[PDB]
Amino acid sequence: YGPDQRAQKKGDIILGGLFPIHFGVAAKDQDLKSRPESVECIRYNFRGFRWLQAMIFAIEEINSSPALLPNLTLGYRIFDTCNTVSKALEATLSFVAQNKIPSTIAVVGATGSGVSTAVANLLGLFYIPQVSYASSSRLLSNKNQFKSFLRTIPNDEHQATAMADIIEYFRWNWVGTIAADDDYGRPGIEKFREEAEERDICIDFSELISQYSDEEEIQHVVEVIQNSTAKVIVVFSSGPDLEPLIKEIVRRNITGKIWLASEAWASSSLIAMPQYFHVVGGTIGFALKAGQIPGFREFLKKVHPRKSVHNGFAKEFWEETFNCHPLCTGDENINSVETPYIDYTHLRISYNVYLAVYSIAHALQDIYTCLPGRGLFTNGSCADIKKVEAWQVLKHLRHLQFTNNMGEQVTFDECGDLVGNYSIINWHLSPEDGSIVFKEVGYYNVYAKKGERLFINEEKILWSGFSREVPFSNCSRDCLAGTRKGIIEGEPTCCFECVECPDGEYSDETDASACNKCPDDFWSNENHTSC
Amino acid sequence: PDQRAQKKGDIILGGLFPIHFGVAAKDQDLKSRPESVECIRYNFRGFRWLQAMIFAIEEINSSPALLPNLTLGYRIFDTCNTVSKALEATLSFVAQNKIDSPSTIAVVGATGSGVSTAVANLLGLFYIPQVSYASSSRLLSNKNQFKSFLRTIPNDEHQATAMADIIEYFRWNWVGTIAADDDYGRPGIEKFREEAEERDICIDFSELISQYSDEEEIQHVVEVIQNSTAKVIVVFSSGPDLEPLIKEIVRRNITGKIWLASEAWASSSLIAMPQYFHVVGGTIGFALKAGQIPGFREFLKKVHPRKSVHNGFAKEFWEETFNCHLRPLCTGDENINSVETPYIDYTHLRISYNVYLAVYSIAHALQDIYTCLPGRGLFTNGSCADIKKVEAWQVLKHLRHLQFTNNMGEQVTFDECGDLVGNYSIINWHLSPEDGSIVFKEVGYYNVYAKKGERLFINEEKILWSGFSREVPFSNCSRDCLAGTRKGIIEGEPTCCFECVECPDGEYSDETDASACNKCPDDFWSNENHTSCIAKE
Ligand SMILES: N[C@@H](Cc1c[nH]c2ccccc12)C(=O)O
Ligand SMILES: N[C@@H](Cc1c[nH]c2ccccc12)C(=O)O
Ligand SMILES: *[C@@H]1O[C@H](CO)[C@@H](O)[C@H](O)[C@H]1NC(C)=O
Ligand SMILES: *[C@@H]1O[C@H](CO)[C@@H](O)[C@H](O)[C@H]1NC(C)=O
Ligand SMILES: *[C@@H]1O[C@H](CO)[C@@H](O)[C@H](O)[C@H]1NC(C)=O
Ligand SMILES: *[C@@H]1O[C@H](CO)[C@@H](O)[C@H](O)[C@H]1NC(C)=O
Ligand SMILES: *[C@@H]1O[C@H](CO)[C@@H](O)[C@H](O)[C@H]1NC(C)=O
Ligand SMILES: [Ca+2]
Ligand SMILES: [Ca+2]
Ligand SMILES: [Ca+2]
Ligand SMILES: [Ca+2]
Ligand SMILES: [Ca+2]
Ligand SMILES: [Ca+2]
Ligand SMILES: [Ca+2]
Ligand SMILES: [Ca+2]
Repeated sequence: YGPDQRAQKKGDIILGGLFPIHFGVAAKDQDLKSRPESVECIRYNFRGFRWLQAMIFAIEEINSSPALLPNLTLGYRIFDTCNTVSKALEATLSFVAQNKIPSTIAVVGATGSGVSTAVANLLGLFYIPQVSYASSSRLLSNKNQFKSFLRTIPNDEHQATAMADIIEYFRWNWVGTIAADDDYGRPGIEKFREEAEERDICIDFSELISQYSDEEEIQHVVEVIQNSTAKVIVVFSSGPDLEPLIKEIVRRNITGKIWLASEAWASSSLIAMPQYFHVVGGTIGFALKAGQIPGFREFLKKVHPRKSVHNGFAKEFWEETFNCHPLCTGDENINSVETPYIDYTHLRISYNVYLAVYSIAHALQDIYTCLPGRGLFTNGSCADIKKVEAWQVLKHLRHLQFTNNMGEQVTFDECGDLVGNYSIINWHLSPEDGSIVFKEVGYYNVYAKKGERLFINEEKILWSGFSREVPFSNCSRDCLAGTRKGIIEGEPTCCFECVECPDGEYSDETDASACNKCPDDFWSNENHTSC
Repeated sequence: PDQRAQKKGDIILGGLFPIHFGVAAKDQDLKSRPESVECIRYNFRGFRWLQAMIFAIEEINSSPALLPNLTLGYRIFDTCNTVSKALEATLSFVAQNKIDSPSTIAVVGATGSGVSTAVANLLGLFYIPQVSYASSSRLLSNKNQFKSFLRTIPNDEHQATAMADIIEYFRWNWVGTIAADDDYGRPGIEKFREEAEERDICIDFSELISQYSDEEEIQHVVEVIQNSTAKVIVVFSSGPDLEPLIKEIVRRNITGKIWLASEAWASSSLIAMPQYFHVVGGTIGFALKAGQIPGFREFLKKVHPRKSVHNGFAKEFWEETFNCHLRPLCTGDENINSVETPYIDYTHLRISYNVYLAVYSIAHALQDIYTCLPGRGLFTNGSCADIKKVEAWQVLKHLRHLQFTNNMGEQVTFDECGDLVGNYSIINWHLSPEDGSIVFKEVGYYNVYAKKGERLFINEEKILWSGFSREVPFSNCSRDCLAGTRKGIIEGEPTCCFECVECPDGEYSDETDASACNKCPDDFWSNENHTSCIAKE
């Protein structure tokens, strides 16, 4: 059978699903004293449950549309990954059960690049297409490695360049970098490192973090941050991988810092806590272009613990949202409790889930509506939808082109990626609410020419959550007239000494490389300003 | 899989080896149902490592000292240096366990860190211990991720520091970096990057490569190398991942470069080719601690396709050695000594020794299973493991707490991260005068047990730079500032890149590579060359 907690529904064609319904697994690192029992998943993820719902909603919406996959039913087998490779693989082994009892023709998921890579290695083997709604690592664009992998989220390459463009914009040359020690944080900071050095930005420190980092490991990173004159900190990490570090920085009230948030934690409920505002206030981050899902918000509200014969996560959702089953009536209202399930402004990753399901639906439709000699298969033959195999769906998904329910053109490139713009958000505090509000202060247009991609409105930004002045984050303060830039041995190029000009020489303008000799008739003034 | 090395036993040890260097590099049309991909370049060294697992298993079996009561059986598969082929095989090892959604109690392998990580994710799930003889990535030290992973090869962390120590030694400040775009090359160069920056070494370029890189992808890297003033190139890659790049550099006869070889390619048959010597000559690389396995070289010669019934790779080995079929045909009367392949053409057993050591680690862990009596145990209430009903997780707790004495009388133990420390030998790529083949001369050593700064030993006299010159090459961004001049900033370029600005009148510079010029005392004035001061002004 496979895992106990699941969202299952029978159909003619089955779509697998992988969602982080829980943030992690139990802190039980067994001594292996006895036979190891299955680990239990711990922190409930309401946002993750909302994404699971977007898959079901889309599946039901397709099932109701008679012209899309006519006289056919889309079924599903959705599992909880708990943001862990092991739990995800347990589930993936169930999807591939038949391949070496209904077949899984395609899989939606996973979230974390580390989890999606592990799933892709196993699915790729059986040519089952995988459509991830959130895994953005550049490593997943390698089609020699990931033969059946596609995604409805852009690759992080431009996001890391956008970081370096923002730094170049506000004219900062002294930054620090923090990355989650996974297939997401590591390639993201590496691309950023490359782009910052192109734009002559010096990186003072480059540290690694994880959700399972020691008190010792966290201490070292906090010390590195404190012992650094760099105020700009670039962070390529997820919420769970960053939470241990942020908790400690909040505890020590380290307030100077101006955080540059990667898309994974820029909208994380684990970091966007009002208690952390003294530390995380005025964070500049990335958000994906938001999409529209009409009727979805209504569908979310219809969730009932008893009703969901199909959704086995509906009981646990009810229990966590109402500190329930104390006991539940079942007649409880979901508008009353404030959880990220309904407490959202824009559907971004949820939209990517919706878009992922529709990509598979449209790929299956192209097989179905195929005309004798216009097929993608041998001699121009068409596949039989009644006898459809996963590899056939993959062939179609590879260079799929379809029109969005918003009327927009959706296409996957040669690396199975979607290209998308980014919205730039700033972490403000709502005066009335008291909660962290994500104000859209700019955008990053990836279609624009290099140097014309970034748009920022400085006026909408609240530095450190309060300040209205762009902070200083250069290694050394600029050399004034009468002085020249001097090298500091062991320190990088944008760390300089301001050496006073020698007698007979002058420094007319600010940040001079050397002083100019006065013409033979004249001599330097009292402080070498000019002669 | 069809092609395997199987033998029944009481306890089965899984095996993963790169019998082939890669798979048919082709985009599946997907016009037709995808068939099993074809593995392509035969790996004789890989086959010799597979043999070290069988030899060790047979040596344990014959010997009464170890498990006289039990027979060690095996199920060995070819990975073809690919995640997919390795996972196909791993799915077979876990076949019995998988039913919850013939037991394999432990697995030997794989080689590539990318392959071992994929295998580890699947094995770790079922707590089947995995002992890799060659996967050296630091990423595999993470015990939250890799619960059942252990290795008989050290972690690359000190190897990358050793690179930076060698560069610091020869006083070079301008280098380039090349890494295989995998879980091996990437963390190795990243650690090197940290260490080089701590020793004030500037990296001009940082490029990525792969065995499946485009003609365009390779061309970009060769252009980057050519357009760079850096002569020292640090390469963290395997032979297969580096071969496409080296082939092109040889084709363009780019000879200036001085290569710093990662342990994976420092002894690679694919790179250590005599037609590449103009390019790869005088390469400074790393080799692990060697080992001798008595009777192994005679065991290697005993291979026949009809006789070796258990080894299904013998047929293909035979065919690729004598260039025959089982285009001319093979005779069961062919002699092994006649054909010269890397199977017998080896000098030291290093990775082969790690395979031998990996099998013995599992053997000694199982041996500690019988010797157990209630009280001497680690389980339940001091409980022990029933060697007749042994489960893989039981072998794993024993392997974690494993301490045993080696074939060379050395203590073998695993870290809390399943690692084992080891020193490195530093080799140099020389040419045999008579033979014309690439000889690996041991020019130094790296002692990991020594204090920081005292770990490296090198004999410059034994090194032949570029394969010929005895002069340590220049590889700094800018030539040193002589007396009379001071160091000046270059706005775009890093700190290693400086201008040598002439001292002003009334000032001088006593020393080479000065930050600023010193003012002469009032009685004196600047020298003709600004190197000192002369009296009367
Ligand atoms: N992009 C991240 C994961 C991620 C992106 N956005 C998110 C929002 C919430 C949770 C996780 C994410 C990765 O591929 O690893
Ligand atoms: N250490 C490399 C593989 C490797 C080391 N030595 C080798 C010799 C031959 C072939 C491969 C190797 C890795 O972890 O990926
Ligand atoms: C439509 O579906 C029903 C139920 O699955 C089936 O009985 C009928 O034969 C199908 N029609 C076609 C055209 O296949
Ligand atoms: C910081 O450095 C950049 C580049 O050197 C420069 O343009 C900027 O003006 C400096 N910052 C200040 C404080 O002026
Ligand atoms: C944190 O520091 C800031 C500035 O020093 C200050 O405004 C704030 O009140 C401090 N927080 C606490 C815990 O008082
Ligand atoms: C990206 O933004 C630009 C301008 O803001 C727009 O022209 C483009 O349509 C947007 N992205 C997409 C999905 O095309
Ligand atoms: C090169 O490298 C360092 C500077 O970082 C220095 O010790 C050495 O003397 C330099 N000079 C030359 C010409 O090698
Ligand atoms: Ca329908
Ligand atoms: Ca997930
Ligand atoms: Ca620069
Ligand atoms: Ca979150
Ligand atoms: Ca330095
Ligand atoms: Ca025996
Ligand atoms: Ca291998
Ligand atoms: Ca090799």
